[PDB]
Amino acid sequence: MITAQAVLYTQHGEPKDVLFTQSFEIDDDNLAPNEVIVKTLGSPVNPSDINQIQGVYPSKPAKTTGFGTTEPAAPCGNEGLFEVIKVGSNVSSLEAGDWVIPSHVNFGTWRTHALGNDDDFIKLPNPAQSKANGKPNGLTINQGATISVNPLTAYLMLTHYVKLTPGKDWFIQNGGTSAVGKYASQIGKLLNFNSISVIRDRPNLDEVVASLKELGATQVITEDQNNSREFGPTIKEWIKQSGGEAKLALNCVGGKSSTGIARKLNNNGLMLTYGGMSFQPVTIPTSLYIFKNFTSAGFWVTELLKNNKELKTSTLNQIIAWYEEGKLTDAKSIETLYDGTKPLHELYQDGVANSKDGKQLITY
Amino acid sequence: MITAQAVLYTQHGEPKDVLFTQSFEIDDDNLAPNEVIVKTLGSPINPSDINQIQGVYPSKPAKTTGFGTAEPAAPCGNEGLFEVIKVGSNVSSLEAGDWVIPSHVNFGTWRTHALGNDDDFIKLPNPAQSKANGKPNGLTINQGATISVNPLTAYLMLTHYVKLTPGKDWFIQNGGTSAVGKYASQIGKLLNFNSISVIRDRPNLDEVVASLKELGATQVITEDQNNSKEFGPTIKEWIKQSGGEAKLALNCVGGKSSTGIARKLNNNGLMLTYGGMSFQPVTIPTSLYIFKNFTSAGFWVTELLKNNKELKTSTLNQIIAWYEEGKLTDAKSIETLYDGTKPLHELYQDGVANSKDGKQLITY
Ligand SMILES: *O([C]1[C]([O])[C]([C]OP([O])(=O)OP(=O)([O-])O[C][C]2O[C]([N+]3=[C][C]=[C]C(C([N])=O)=[C]3)[C]([O])[C]2[O])O[C]1N1[C]=NC2=C1N=[C]N=C2[N])P([O])([O])=O
Ligand SMILES: NC(=O)c1ccc[n+]([C@@H]2O[C@H](COP(=O)([O-])OP(=O)(O)OC[C@H]3O[C@@H](n4cnc5c(N)ncnc54)[C@H](OP(=O)(O)O)[C@@H]3O)[C@@H](O)[C@H]2O)c1
Repeated sequence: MITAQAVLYTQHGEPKDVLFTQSFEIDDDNLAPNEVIVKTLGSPVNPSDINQIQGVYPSKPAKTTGFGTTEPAAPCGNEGLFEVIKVGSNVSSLEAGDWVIPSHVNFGTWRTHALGNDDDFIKLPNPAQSKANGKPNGLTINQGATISVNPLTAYLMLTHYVKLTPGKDWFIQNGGTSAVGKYASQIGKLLNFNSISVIRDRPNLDEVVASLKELGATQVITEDQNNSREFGPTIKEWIKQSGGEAKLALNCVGGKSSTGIARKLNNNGLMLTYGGMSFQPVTIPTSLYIFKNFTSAGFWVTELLKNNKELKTSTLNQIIAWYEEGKLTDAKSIETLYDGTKPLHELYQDGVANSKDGKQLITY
Repeated sequence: MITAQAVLYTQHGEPKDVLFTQSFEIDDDNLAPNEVIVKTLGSPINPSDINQIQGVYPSKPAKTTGFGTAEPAAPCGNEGLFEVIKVGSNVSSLEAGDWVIPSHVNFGTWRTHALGNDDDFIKLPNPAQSKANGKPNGLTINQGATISVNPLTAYLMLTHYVKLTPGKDWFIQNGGTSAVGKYASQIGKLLNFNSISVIRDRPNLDEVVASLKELGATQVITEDQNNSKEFGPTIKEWIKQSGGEAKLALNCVGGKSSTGIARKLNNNGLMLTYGGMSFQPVTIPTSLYIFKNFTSAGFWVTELLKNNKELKTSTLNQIIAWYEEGKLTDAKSIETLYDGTKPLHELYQDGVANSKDGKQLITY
C-alpha cells in the first residue's frame, strides 16, 4: 500500500484559511486490469486553481469523502506532471516510467499520488523517449507540468480567432510578464507576428524588457505608456512602418489597461479577455465600439476544448514538438520541493502567497 | 462492549459523494431498564433513503455527534430487520433472538447494531416462532427487512380510500413492475379486484406481462398503449364486460402516465399519488375534474401511520399472515453481505449505484 497526501478543502474560501492535508491509502498491489497508479513529479499554482478554491470559478471537482474524510472535501489543482509507476494487465497505452498529464480538468493535482484509468491521462514523451526518437531536446519537469493550460491558451488565442498576416500584422497584450504573456511572445516570434507587450513598471524594468524582447515581443511598453495619449502616435508609427495592422488585443488585466490596448487596435479590431488580474471590469470607450467597429469577446481554454479533442491534441502536439526542437522555452517557475517535513498544503499556501514573485511549481 | 459500524453523512449530497463509515461503541454491559440492543440482519436501499441523504426529503434524522463524530452527522436508512441480542431489566415485550423492525421512521438502519428502547421496535415472528405456531412458512430476511413500507403502502391504497366491489371493480396503476406495483397486483388477486397495470416497454415485455398476470394483474399495457387514442376503446370494452367500474388510480410516475390512467377511470374516480419519476408533475385534464367528478390526492405511509398505531398493526398483521400462509411473495433482492473486509458505506454506495439491477438489500 502507498501512503499518499492530498491538499483538500471542505469549504470554499481563501487558500490560507481553508486548505489542509489529508493522508490517504492507495492499493498498489493487485491492480484492476485498466487501472494506472501515478506519482506526482510536479504541479503548478495557476490563478484558476486559486479561484476554484475561492468558489468564484464555475468548473470544480465534487466534494466527496473519497479521500477518507468524514466531511465532503474537494482536491485542488487542475494541471500537473505525473510518472506512471504501475499499470494493470490490460493497459498497453502506458507503462512504468512514462510521463503523463491529466486528460481532463478537476483531477486534483496538488497531491503526491493518484489511482485512475489510462483514459484519465495523456502521455507526454519523457526525456529518454525524446532522445531515442531522435530529438535534440527532451522536456524538463517544469515544461511538462505547465504544458497543458498556458501554452495552449496563448496558441489558441493567437491562431483561432483572427488571422494575422505573417511578417506584417500585430497583436497587443497586457500582463506581458505573465506565463501566458511569455508563451504568446514566443509563439508570436515563431509564427512571425509582430507584438506589443504591456507590463507594469518596476525597478528592474530594463532587465524585464530585455527578457521579453528575447522571447519575441517586438516592443515592450509600460502601463503608463499604455495610458498615454502623447505616446499613441509612436505606436502608430511602428505599425505603419511594418505595413501591417494591429488586429488583435489580449487582455488579462481589465480596467484602464484594457482601455489602453483596445485603443491601439486598427479599425475592426478584436479583443479577447482571458483574465482579470485586478478585480477591475473590462472598460472600453463608447467611441471604439461605434466609430472604430471594435469587438470585445472572451476566451476560456477549458470551455473551448470541452468538445474539441482534435483541437486540443493538435495544439498540445505543436507545443511538444517545439520543445523537442528547442524552439520554445518555458515560462520559468520558482520550484518548492515537498520532502515530508512541512505539510503539503503549506507548500501550496506559500505558493499562493508568493504568486507576485512569479509562477510557482511544487515539486516532488 | 460492541464495536459497531454506521453509515453516516455530515452534509447532504449524492450518496456516492457524502457517505462514510463510522466505528462506534455500544456498551452491552450498561443497558438501562427499558433499553434493548439489536444486531442488524438486513436493510434495503429505498428511493426515500437516497432522497433523505440528498436533502430533498422533508422527514430525516437529526445530525448529531452521538456516533462519536467531530462534526454533526446523520445516519441513513428507514427500513430494516434486526435481531434482539440483549434486553434491559424492565423489558418484557422483547427477548433475545426475537426479530424486530423499527417502530418509527428515521431510525438509521444502514448500520450493524443499534441501542434503543423497547418501544423503538415492533416484534415480527422469527421463522422458529412461525413454525412453532403451526404456520407453513416463516418470514425470510428479505421479507422482514422490506415489510414496513411497500406492502403496507399497496394494501392501504387498495383498501383505506375507496371500496372496490369484489368480482367486478377495477383499479389501474402505473409503475407496474415496482415493488409496490407487484404487491398491489397480488393484493388485488387476494381481494378479487380487477386491475390494469401500466408499464414501460422493454425488451422482455411479453415475459414481464405474463409475470404480472401470474401475480394478479388482470391486464397489463405499455405506456404507449396508455397514451393511445386508438387503444382506449379496448380498455372500455374490458371494463364494460366485467359489469364493474374503474374507481381507483394509483400513480407513482406523474406526467403523461398520470394523465393516461386518470382518463381510464369511470365517473367518481379517485387517484392516489404515492411517487413521482423525473420530477414530472401530476397532469390531469380539466374536463375530468369538472365533468367526471374526479379527485386527485396523495398517499404517504409515513404520515398516515404517524398517529395511527392500530391501523399500522392491523395492516402489518395481515401482511405477516399472508407471508406465513404463502399467499404473498416479495420480489428477489440482490443481497450484499457485510463481513468487515470492505467498509460498510461502500456496500451501500454500490447498492445505490446499482439500483437499476433490482432492489438492493445489505445483509449481515
Ligand atoms: O504583472 C502581473 C503579471 O503579468 C500577471 C500574472 O502572471 P502569472 O504568471 O502569475 O499568471 P498566468 O498563469 O500567466 O495567468 C494569469 C492570468 O491569465 C488568466 N488565464 C490564464 C490562462 C487561461 C485562462 C482562460 N481564460 O483560458 C485565464 C488568469 O485568470 C489570470 O488572470 O498579472 C499581472 N498583474 C497582477 N496584478 C495586476 C497585474 N496587471 C495590472 N494590474 C494589476 N493589479 P507583474 O509582472 O507582477 O507586474
Ligand atoms: N408515498 C409513499 O407512501 C411511498 C411509499 C412507497 C413508495 N413510494 C414511491 O414509489 C416509488 C418506488 O417504490 P418501490 O420501492 O416500489 O421502487 P422500485 O421497486 O425500485 O420500482 C421503481 C419503479 O419506477 C419505475 N420508473 C423508473 N423511472 C421511471 C420513469 N422515468 N418513468 C416511468 N416509470 C419509471 C420503474 O420501472 P422499470 O421497471 O421499467 O425500470 C419501477 O416500476 C417511488 O416513486 C417512491 O417515492 C412512495
